[PDB]
Amino acid sequence: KKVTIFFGTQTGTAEGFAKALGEEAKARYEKTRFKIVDLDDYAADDDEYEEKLKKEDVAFFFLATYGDGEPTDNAARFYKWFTEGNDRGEWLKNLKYGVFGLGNRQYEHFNKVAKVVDDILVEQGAQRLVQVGLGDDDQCIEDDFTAWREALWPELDTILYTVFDAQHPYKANVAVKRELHTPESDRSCIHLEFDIAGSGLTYETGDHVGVLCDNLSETVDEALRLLDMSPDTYFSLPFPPCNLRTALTRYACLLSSPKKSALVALAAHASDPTEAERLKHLASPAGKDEYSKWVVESQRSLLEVMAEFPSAKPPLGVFFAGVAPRLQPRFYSISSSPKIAETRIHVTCALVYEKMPTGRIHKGVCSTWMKNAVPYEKSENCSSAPIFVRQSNFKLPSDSKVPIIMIGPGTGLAPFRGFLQERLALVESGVELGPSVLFFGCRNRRMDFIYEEELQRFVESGALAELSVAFSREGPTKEYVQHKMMDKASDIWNMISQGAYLYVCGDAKGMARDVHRSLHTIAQEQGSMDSTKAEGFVKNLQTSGRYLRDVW
Ligand SMILES: Cc1cc2nc3c(=O)[nH]c(=O)nc-3n(C[C@H](O)[C@H](O)[C@H](O)COP(=O)(O)OP(=O)(O)OC[C@H]3O[C@@H](n4cnc5c(N)ncnc54)[C@H](O)[C@@H]3O)c2cc1C
Ligand SMILES: Cc1cc2nc3c(=O)[nH]c(=O)nc-3n(C[C@H](O)[C@H](O)[C@H](O)COP(=O)(O)O)c2cc1C
Repeated sequence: KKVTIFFGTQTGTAEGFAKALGEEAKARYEKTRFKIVDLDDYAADDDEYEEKLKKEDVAFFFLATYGDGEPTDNAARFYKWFTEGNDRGEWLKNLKYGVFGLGNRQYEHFNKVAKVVDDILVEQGAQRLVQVGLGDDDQCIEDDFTAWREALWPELDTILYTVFDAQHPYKANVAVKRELHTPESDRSCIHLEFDIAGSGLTYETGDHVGVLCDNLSETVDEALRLLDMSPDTYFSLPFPPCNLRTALTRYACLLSSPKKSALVALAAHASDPTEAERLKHLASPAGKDEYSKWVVESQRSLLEVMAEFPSAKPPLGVFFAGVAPRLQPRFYSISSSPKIAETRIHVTCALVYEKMPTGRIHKGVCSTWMKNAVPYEKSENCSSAPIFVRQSNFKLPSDSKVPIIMIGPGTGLAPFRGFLQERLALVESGVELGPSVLFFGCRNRRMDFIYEEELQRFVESGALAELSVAFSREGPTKEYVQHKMMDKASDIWNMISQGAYLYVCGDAKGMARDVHRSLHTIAQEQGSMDSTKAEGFVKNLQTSGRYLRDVW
């Protein structure tokens, strides 16, 4: 019998509990083999989650809930596969499980993520070993952990041609690199095309493309200063061996905020006892509000923190394990369709450039690379990058007559450009299209209306029926996609009634929530149902697979 322990965490508490449970369960049942898994590492795509989760015997889930009841970033992909378009009957009958939830009762959606995953698991056949844990952070979450653990043992005691992917990427030339905003814009959105002619690399409309990126050299220089060793230091340690400068450039996530366990790791190698104690304090329960404020809210990079604690000098083995997380690929919603762009993968990338609360100037590692990438046109020598394709569920209905409702302001437009290229190639070939509507949004006609002429052409060909555009900064007044949806509330409801698919893409924190509320509001007023029923209605659309979100 196996035991796998999954975690979804941001600051590291859920991960700490998962390590703790494993260590202690290994004491009790010294024969059975355990495994601690980050949910993002567990599977590359949905097909992989499926093939793996069925082979499970015992599984514990440590899920922390964030912003408006959503999953952490490292579990968002697992969460979407498991809770949306998720009607798969009882396929987990061989599974034994328990889920402890990391939450905070001060929030509207207390332990939402843990509750949702827990309910579905039993609905789909798996067997509860323990009731769902409901730890809240405004009280003592550790105390709820031990109670949950104590509840678990009684039941646990009597139970115990190439594939291109992130490890083998394809090296693609940058064929096209183009600013989508006008010169007047204070921001930037890059249109970029990767050349895949002859590669064997394949993609579908709505898939994602992963791009491997290096830290900027300014970032590496500073990390080199803090570690205080030569750039050419060779070391053991699981990425392939290289010098220190290379490791920092390619495998070290340096600009993210340190998890509590990273603070603990630094503290074990801090020379000054008051620095060791302060780091430990910041990692401890007593230092929780300090951690939340000084680290998480201020968005302090690892490099800032290490600078504040000059005596923390971790060995390279510790630094590349528990201090600096692995540098991740960045994913982009492919903004082309294979039927039009057969030999190129199109990308729509917003430049990340922001002043952090500390005054630190953050340049996005990947988007800054794309901003500076050299295309064929200017080329004597173009840029290139290692890429791979990841399948997703953000797909057009098989039946092109089914109505489609697309909501994507800003960069959220990306995969819809792919939706429209695909529909365009369909309609040029005789296939009939059903109704279509796109809610788009930007700041200003004279700055921000990306792909404006292509959108005109899509209306012009019948790939898209109507285009609605919301302008947030053209003068005194301010409109958003929420307001345009409300104006067309009746049309939207009628489309849902006729079986429409709903798609939302773009900003997760702001837009997606407001768009979500509007659907509930539309369902209540156009559907003549109270608030509770409409939430039932909207949730039904999600589990059915007719309300799809690609947000970040
Ligand atoms: C499924 C999916 C699809 C996506 N599709 C697109 C797309 O089509 N187009 C697009 O432009 N992007 C898309 N994204 C987002 C994209 O993958 C990248 O996150 C984005 O490009 C930023 O990458 P970066 O390396 O340039 O910036 P990063 O360096 O990764 O920075 C990202 C953000 O983190 C913030 N940040 C900086 N420091 C901290 C800190 N210490 N603590 C907390 N936060 C901090 C930054 O201000 C910044 O906003 C998608 C993401 C996902 C998951
Ligand atoms: C921005 C933010 C939003 C949060 N939102 C919720 C929430 O909606 N519901 C909830 O129960 N807890 C919420 N919490 C509480 C966290 O789940 C709690 O801090 C948790 O213990 C953190 O887990 P982690 O350290 O593994 O990331 C939120 C915390 C933060 C910082």
